[PDB]
Amino acid sequence: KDYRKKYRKYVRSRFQCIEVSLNKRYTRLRLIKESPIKMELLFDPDSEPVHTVVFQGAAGIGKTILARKMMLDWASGTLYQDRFDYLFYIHCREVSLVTQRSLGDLIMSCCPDPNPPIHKIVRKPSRILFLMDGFDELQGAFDEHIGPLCTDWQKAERGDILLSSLIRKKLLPEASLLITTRPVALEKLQHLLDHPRHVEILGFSEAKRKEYFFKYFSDEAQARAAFSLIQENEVLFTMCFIPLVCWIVCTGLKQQMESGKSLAQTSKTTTAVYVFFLSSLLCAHLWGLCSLAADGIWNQKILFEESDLRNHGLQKADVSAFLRMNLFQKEKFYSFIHMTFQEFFAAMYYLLEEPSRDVTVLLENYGKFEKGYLIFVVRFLFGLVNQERTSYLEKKLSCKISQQIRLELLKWIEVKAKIQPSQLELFYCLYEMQEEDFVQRAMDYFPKIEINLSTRMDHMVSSFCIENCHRV
Ligand SMILES: Cc1ccc(C(F)(F)F)cc1Nc1nc(C(=O)NS(=O)(=O)N2CCCOCC2)co1
Ligand SMILES: Nc1ncnc2c1ncn2[C@@H]1O[C@H](COP(=O)(O)OP(=O)(O)O)[C@@H](O)[C@H]1O
Ligand SMILES: [Mg+2]
Repeated sequence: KDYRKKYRKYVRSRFQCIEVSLNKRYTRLRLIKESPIKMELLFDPDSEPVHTVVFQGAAGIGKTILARKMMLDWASGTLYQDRFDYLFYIHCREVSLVTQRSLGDLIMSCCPDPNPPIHKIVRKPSRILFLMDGFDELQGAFDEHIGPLCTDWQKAERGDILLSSLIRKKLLPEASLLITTRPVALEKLQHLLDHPRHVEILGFSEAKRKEYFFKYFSDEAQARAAFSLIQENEVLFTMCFIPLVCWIVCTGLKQQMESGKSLAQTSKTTTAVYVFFLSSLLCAHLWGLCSLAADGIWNQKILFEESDLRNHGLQKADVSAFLRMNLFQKEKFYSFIHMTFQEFFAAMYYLLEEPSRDVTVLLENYGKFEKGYLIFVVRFLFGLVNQERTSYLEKKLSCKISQQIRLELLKWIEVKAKIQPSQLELFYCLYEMQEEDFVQRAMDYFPKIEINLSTRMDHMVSSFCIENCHRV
């Protein structure tokens, strides 16, 4: 315990906030097993012991916020006090898959001091819980054929071999492991898991959506009026089960209240919501952000060093302006406030009017772990090429380029309609487009409707597309 106390102290300092006190704005999330699940009992059997737990969650659903909340509660003695002597937080986006490294090196880097008692930490592996946050955010490729597997926590291995050996339970077999990932990445992960317990993060319930708006707005009057807009807008109310969406919408309505204009948000698509957020912050640095984003996705870079920023014309003062308006975050290293914003600007890179800009090359890499699957680049590309879309940002886009891309997207649907993209995913893309002329032609390529629904947003998106089928 001599060093455990020093470590828990360091954990309560880093994970005190979400970077805003974590306990202040944290709002209970909904978890379901494989029924409601309780944190303390997460590693209890039914049977063999449960060493691996997998958290499936949508982008922005709150995987990282929940991992940080667990670090904090445990460090405070509220959670797993009797179970684990150590929790180590592994931020997958920082772990190179190429650099040779030892599990000891990895543990030591989670520690505050340079010379920790690593050999003591490892004496009781069953008392360790590894928290891998954002498996999908590993940069580069990653497949089940990796090998050979390592059984020595001191031996240095390529990052991919290291993580594979850890996930397969070859390294420290009886240590516990908690992985958070987006569902799409389970294609790769599933073949390594050993008797996993799968949990699903569902986000905010209707009552928790209200709670968030009230925790966000110090003034109750603002909270209740901001939430009234949501209640009135079927699409936003439904979409606000994603906590990230709650934060985007709340931050936007905040500006309107500072401007004094009567509150009103009429967004109908995710693209509309993300455009409503950026416009509220307002044009000179527009090209720079899209270049950086497109480069980051193509070359697998989430974290951007100052050399990359100056490389794309973003001077140090320009970056300080993004931090002020909460469009950038520093973590030396800079990154986008969320990966979805990096895909949004990457999509816009193909539509700006004066990395390759040939959309056909982009679509060839769709759904590949190596590039990050490109799920939201395509969704945002469908919504941005929408002719009906109008805004100060629409003028920066090229009508000619939008037309060429609109035509290629349609050829793309025709092939896929006759693996990823599923039919439901294409419904999300078509829902972003909205244009009935486009959607009606696209919907005719499908021989049959074949979908599986889980959420209200699934129902809404698929109802919109079914209604736009031809009727004899
Ligand atoms: C940020 C956001 C805004 C608005 C909406 C809403 F409008 F929809 F509410 C949803 C989200 N979040 C989100 N995350 C994923 C996500 O990560 N999906 S995925 O990659 O796992 N996938 C499912 C597995 C099969 O492949 C298809 C792709 C999809 O949507
Ligand atoms: N439980 C929560 N309470 C309050 N805000 C949340 C919560 N979960 C997510 N958020 C919001 O989402 C953002 C980060 O989401 P994140 O945890 O990174 O989701 P993911 O890791 O699944 O993308 C934060 O800025 C925060 O405002
Ligand atoms: Mg995350």
